[PDB]
Amino acid sequence: SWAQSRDEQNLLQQKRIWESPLLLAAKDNDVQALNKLLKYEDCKVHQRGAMGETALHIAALYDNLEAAMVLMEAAPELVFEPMTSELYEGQTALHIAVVNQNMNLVRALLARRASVSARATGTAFRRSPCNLIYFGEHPLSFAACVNSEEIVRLLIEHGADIRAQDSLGNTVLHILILQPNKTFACQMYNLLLSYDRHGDHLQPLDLVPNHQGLTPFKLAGVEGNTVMFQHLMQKRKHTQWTYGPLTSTLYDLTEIDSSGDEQSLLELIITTKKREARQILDQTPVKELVSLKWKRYGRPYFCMLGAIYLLYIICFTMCCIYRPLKPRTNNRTSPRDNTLLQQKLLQEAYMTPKDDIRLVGELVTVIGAIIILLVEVPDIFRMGVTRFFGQTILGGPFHVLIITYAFMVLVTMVMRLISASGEVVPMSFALVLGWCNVMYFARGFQMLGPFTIMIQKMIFGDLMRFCWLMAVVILGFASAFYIIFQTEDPEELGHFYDYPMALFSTFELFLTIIDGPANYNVDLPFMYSITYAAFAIIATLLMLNLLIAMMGDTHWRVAHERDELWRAQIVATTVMLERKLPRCLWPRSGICGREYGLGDRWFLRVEDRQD
Amino acid sequence: SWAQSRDEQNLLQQKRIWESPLLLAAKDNDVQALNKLLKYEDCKVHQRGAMGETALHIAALYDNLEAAMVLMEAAPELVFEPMTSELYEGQTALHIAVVNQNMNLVRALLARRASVSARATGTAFRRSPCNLIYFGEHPLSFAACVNSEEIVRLLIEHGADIRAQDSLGNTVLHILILQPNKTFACQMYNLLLSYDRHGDHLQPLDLVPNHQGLTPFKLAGVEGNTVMFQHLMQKRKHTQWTYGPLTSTLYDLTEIDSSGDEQSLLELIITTKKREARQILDQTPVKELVSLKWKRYGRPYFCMLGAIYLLYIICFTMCCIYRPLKPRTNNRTSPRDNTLLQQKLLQEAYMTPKDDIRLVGELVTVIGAIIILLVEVPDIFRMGVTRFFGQTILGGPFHVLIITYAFMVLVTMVMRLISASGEVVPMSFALVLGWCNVMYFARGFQMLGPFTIMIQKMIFGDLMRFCWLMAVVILGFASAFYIIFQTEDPEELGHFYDYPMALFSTFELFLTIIDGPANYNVDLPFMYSITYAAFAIIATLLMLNLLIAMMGDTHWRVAHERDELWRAQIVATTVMLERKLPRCLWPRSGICGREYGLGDRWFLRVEDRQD
Ligand SMILES: Cc1cccc([C@H]2CC[C@@H](N3CCN(c4cncc(Br)c4)CC3)CC2)c1
Ligand SMILES: Cc1cccc([C@H]2CC[C@@H](N3CCN(c4cncc(Br)c4)CC3)CC2)c1
Ligand SMILES: Cc1cccc([C@H]2CC[C@@H](N3CCN(c4cncc(Br)c4)CC3)CC2)c1
Ligand SMILES: [Ca+2]
Ligand SMILES: [Ca+2]
Repeated sequence: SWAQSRDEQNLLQQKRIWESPLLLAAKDNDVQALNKLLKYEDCKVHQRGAMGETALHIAALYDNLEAAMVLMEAAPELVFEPMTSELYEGQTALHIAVVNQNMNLVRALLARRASVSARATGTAFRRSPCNLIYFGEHPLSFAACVNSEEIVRLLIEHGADIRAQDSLGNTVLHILILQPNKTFACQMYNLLLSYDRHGDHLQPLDLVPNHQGLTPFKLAGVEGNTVMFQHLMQKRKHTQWTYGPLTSTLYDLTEIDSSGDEQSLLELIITTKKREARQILDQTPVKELVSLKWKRYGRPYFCMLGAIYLLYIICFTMCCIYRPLKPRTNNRTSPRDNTLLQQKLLQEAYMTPKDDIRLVGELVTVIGAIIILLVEVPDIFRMGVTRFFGQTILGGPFHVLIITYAFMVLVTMVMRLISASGEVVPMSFALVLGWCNVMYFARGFQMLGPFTIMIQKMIFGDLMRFCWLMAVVILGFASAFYIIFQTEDPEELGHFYDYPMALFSTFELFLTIIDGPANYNVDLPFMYSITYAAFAIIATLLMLNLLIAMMGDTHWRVAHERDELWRAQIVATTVMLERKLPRCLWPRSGICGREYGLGDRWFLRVEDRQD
Repeated sequence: SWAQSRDEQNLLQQKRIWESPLLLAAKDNDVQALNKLLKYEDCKVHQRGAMGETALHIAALYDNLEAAMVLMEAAPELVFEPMTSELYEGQTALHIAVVNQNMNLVRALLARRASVSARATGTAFRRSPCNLIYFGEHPLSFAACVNSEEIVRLLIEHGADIRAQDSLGNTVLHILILQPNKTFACQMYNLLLSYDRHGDHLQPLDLVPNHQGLTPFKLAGVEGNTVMFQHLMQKRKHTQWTYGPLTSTLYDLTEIDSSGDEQSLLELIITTKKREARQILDQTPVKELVSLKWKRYGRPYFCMLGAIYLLYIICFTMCCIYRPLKPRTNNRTSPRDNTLLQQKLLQEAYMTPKDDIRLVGELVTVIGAIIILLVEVPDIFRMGVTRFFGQTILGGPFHVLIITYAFMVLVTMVMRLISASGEVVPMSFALVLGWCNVMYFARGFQMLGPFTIMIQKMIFGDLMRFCWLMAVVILGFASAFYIIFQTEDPEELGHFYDYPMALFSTFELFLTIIDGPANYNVDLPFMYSITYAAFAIIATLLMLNLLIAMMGDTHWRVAHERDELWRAQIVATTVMLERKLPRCLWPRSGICGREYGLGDRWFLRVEDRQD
């Protein structure tokens, strides 16, 4: 109902044209009608539209210079008045002729002293998918987006300012990144830098960030303008020597690596969501850098990190399988055919030196659980329960399990001091979520790990869209079996003797695991064989065999998507590694300056062949 | 850290340019600065670079003839001095102007008596992937690689030598094979043979091998230059008579078949590893030859070899299934429910004439085991244990099993004289590795054998990349089951009563083989049904059904790779067959000479249609 208020007013805007004789004569070139419209009497001028127009705005909007020339002769005061109502707020007639890419009227409006620095800050211009467009907030910002180059120089010549910024802090050089006509706007970016006369006081007009705090180079990395990124690299690199077909160049490397602050360049590529921008990882100075940093020093620190965790789980699961049990004392099997149990484990009996060996491993796993908590969820000293909602989707899928690995190991610290009955249940999740987590180390380790990016893409969606429709069908038949054996003895075919297990066992026949019941000794009810054969056609010949073919398109449709997603997680491992690991170890890559006459910013180089 | 020492020096090279006034004036055309740089005072010249340059080298490198002309006027002695430091070792300024493909300076350097035969033998030129290039070691070798043809004649005219060789023994005709711009260098190869005036004493400049011992024809077969191979065939063939559309030509056949020595041509194609060169098997004179030699005399010797081995295993397995057992004597089942056994086989009781029939077959299989050893691993008289490491990867995958087939048959020779207890275990591998080996004879035998090249490509990788992630998941749940039935009676659901079998049985449920446990008579523990249903979703509906679709791309992505790999193993069977089989049988193919006026080298012919 939000966008309804736009077009409700927008037809209503046209009503005032049909309502007024001035505005309807303004939409057409009614210069004969406009001649007598203000000469025969002193009719008023400032009658606004439904959303606050002048006829000068309308003559601008419906591309009519001629009546606007008569409107200049009638009343040359309308130019100062902008529009006023909440969508087109502050926009004046200088903007619209620029949007119309010429009207030979910037020759006329500026001659009538067109105010340039007005800020059309209405919400029909803010960067949002509710608008279909984005153009900035200044007339110099507009004409660049439509590239009317001759108009731009005349717009500059009467005192345009390059350094204008918006509420978002962006200047005109941020805007040319955001246009969707990529290469047609690239030569526009070269033109404005030619009109950079000087640095104002500190930076030479390209080094300025926004209110988000990003230079326009880094913003191109955010949106992933692949063509524009290659054009803005050309002043960063520095060719060194050429040898026939040999080319030896020195890339810059000061904007594209972690220098302290959280906004280098590479954190931004992982933390964004746009799939288009992840293809920045195949341009020249970055792909060589990340492959160098992963190979030298990057890979073996990850694996030797992984070797510790593998011994952690072994020291957990051996401490799991040894456990202070006891024979079943003081409690018979007095519930007959209900308790088939023998242990009811001990309470405080560690009086054995072999238990000290277990007392090692229990102490081993509990301290590392605190380490896992205080390295990835540090925001626990605040003690915020609603903070956990900002930790679920903020973080990867493997950034969820290992957190939940900790809580279960916290419970076996909690429970064994309290010594209550329920003990194997938190230990159960503690044991199976542990071993499943080792695929987090199967990210790299060889090229045998873009298998794991495939099973990630399949478990979300393409089995969850099957897990519903299994429960669609199977909740029918299981109750249908539950009725159809309701009159039956349990001691033969105890599959469906009660609904909580009868719901389970029909799920055991959907995946063909259990054999499918038959006695063949006494005669089963004569409606079973009908409805059960109905079950096997739908389940294990239609439904499940569809699913293998269902993967059949979602395995080559995403063929070269898994490989580009495999280059995602290595950078996501590399940047995560450098930020966690300190100095005097992991020497920061590239080659330093100050020794060779270059400067303080570091460098790397790549030698190749033109061919 | 190895290539770091390159670029550490390489920026440091540029520092001496920034450090010295001569070298910085040398990089630019500072002829006014160079005019006073040595006229105002007698400044020294031999100030080398960080890696040993002159300004003449730099003027050559940064394409500046003009200062080099002034450098000739200042001091015409720098040409004799080469570079000196370990990477560009021995390279002089004559090389670099050649790499720059002209400078109008070979007109000047040779006028100043440019030394031609210098050998730039630094390790920035040795054939290695550490270098990005390869160009040989002589100025005549360089200009051919960049094809500056006019320069080459002027380079020859002042006394270039064609017959130069390197440390690798290669001459300039080996070099043109190795360039990656294939057809652009082909006409270069025709030019140098035109400047073959005479044979030196013995060979006419094309018959010379390298230090590896290969003529440049055979080297083209090694690297697989498919276009260049077709150009070097044109002097080997000999057209005979044409009949309208009929064409009758006589190919050469003396360089491409086993003539004694181990380096004919066809051993080289199998023993190399480059996938590009195996596509030499579809040019004209080879594909017809190998198909002729496989069809006539080749195929039936392989199958009649295979028929012997099939009767060998039958005579093994019948000797396997008859075995000197005995009833269980002197040893009761005193470990109760631990020994369910009845035999504890005999020791030295062969007193039966039916055993002589078995004494045939035991003697049959043991002698052939020595035959298998002394035909494929002859290096056992040396008695080298570490030699076995040079026999594993050196040899095919079927060149491993049949070796390990021998050791197990050696153990049943060893064990039955010693008569210890463990007897069925080496016999077990002896029986199953035997029958699996018969796929080695399913290489050819019909076209129903590029199935076996497919299962080879799948068992390495595409199931081994699944065999890890099975053990990832299943080591969790099996311990998780082991906990969750730790308090449970074993006599009902004895699946998980101890961990070494509980590890096995959960592996029995991952491949859906066993039924999946249920009693349905007494009530199982109330956390089992939760975690077990969690198991079947992950295992037998997500993991295993992914794998069928995982083959789904790796069965048509390698579609016309298996057929080209099927032509590999037939040549690998043919060449293996000829080398093992003697003369006075397997008449060596082609048609002999000396009877028709041709000569001593043999020949074959192919008749076809131009169409
Ligand atoms: C994205 C991605 C990528 C790769 C792998 C994963 C894992 C996703 C969740 C993980 N669970 C293991 C055990 N679970 C469970 C344990 N007890 C009870 C219940 Br009910 C469920 C459910 C699944 C398996 C693989 C995820
Ligand atoms: C390249 C290629 C191409 C085609 C065929 C093969 C064979 C590869 C190995 C061979 N083994 C047979 C028995 N094995 C075994 C025997 N006892 C215990 C264990 Br554990 C393992 C493992 C596999 C099967 C086919 C290989
Ligand atoms: C049962 C099962 C199991 C696993 C997989 C499959 C199918 C999956 C993929 C399918 N190709 C996909 C589209 N095609 C194609 C490929 N390149 C270019 C063009 Br044009 C078309 C040919 C067939 C073959 C088998 C089926
Ligand atoms: Ca089955
Ligand atoms: Ca079954």
